[PDB]
Amino acid sequence: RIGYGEDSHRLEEGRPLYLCGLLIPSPVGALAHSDGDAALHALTDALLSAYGLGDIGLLFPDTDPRWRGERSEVFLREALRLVEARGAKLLQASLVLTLDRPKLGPHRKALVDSLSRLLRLPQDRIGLTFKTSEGLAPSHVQARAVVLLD
Amino acid sequence: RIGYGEDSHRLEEGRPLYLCGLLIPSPVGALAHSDGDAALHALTDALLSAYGLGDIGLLFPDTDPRWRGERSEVFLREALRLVEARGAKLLQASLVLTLDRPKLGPHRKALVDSLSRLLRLPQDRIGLTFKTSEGLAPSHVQARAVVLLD
Amino acid sequence: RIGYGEDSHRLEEGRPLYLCGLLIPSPVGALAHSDGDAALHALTDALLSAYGLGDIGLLFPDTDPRWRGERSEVFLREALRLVEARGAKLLQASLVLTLDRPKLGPHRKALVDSLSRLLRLPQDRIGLTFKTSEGLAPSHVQARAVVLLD
Repeated sequence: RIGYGEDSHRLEEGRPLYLCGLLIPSPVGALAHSDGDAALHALTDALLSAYGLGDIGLLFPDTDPRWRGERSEVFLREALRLVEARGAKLLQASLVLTLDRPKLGPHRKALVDSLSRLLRLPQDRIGLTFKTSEGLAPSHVQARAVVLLD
Repeated sequence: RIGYGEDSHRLEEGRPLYLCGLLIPSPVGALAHSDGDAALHALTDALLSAYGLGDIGLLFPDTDPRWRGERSEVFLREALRLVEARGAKLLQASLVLTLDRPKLGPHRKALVDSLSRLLRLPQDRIGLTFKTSEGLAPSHVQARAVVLLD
Repeated sequence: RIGYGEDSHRLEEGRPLYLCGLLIPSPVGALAHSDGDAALHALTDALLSAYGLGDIGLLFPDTDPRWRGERSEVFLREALRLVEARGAKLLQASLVLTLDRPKLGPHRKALVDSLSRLLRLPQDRIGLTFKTSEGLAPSHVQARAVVLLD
């Protein structure tokens, strides 16, 4: 099985930045009524998509008291739970984060370790890369993710 | 075998929106020489790409007189015709549709069914997720797709 | 094993365009401290991602005398070395190139031949499709790639 997910969030100055379940020091952060964790959102969508379960707007809306205000990791674990109940075993996750600031390189180890712990995958099965948009999207964080299961 | 494809079109008011082979209610439809069915196009390119066959610009360049107008379903099924002729069996398709308006929630089941129909795949092997552009691309519809075969 | 990678570079008028390791006659070329080869960069990242080796910003920075000034194909070959020393066997690459000008169609055979040579894959396992941004990104070249190994 395969899944593909994408997520993007406007960035505003002085908001906290969350990626891969972590708080990342940054002059900018997700402007939205989520934590705007683009990384986990794309990953979550990718998991749901692999089983035709819908997407995070459908399963985790802020109109539901279960899900409103929850950390994005909560959604991810939920999606993990759902596809495992259908037989899924997650084997690999590869994703790309695009944002003109801040620099994520110094946070590489922590981000990869977090995804490893939240996805329960070995580090060599976590494919994380960092890019800038070269000014094509200087006010947004974008994530695109592919997952492979059994 | 895997394939990856993308498509986008400018959106315009008073225009007809086709998505996944359906006519959808919106202020805007695609500004294209075709029906601008970004979902079907991305999927066609992903299929062609999985066998190195080219892309829709190549195989469907309108100048031929049996492409003018034609529905994008024609393109999709020809691509299906070609990979199966090369021994392929399509197993799964996972795509993301990006568009600020209109909202695709109310058309989700119909959209899946159609892809189920056209791709001759089971519901749980059609991974369709919907996203907004967050102001990055307010005037376009975007689709990106991955396919898995054999 | 699967890997997903992206790259995008600003296009400037008057600068040389390099795609898939080839010089492409064009009014625009990447404005980069590299050769701005979006195609090879996204492929390189996808390969590294498949083994969690990091990304080209990490492995091939211009801070490092061996990599500074080098053609992008040099990085791609090193990434192929790295994953093959981890036992990988590249099976397939599928990428999409997006740019508003120039037209890549007349160059398709050469670009595909370049990638089959560089990746050591037969042409039917090189999936290359060409798109414009429909005016969404008219000053950039964008590349997104999926790789499959073993």
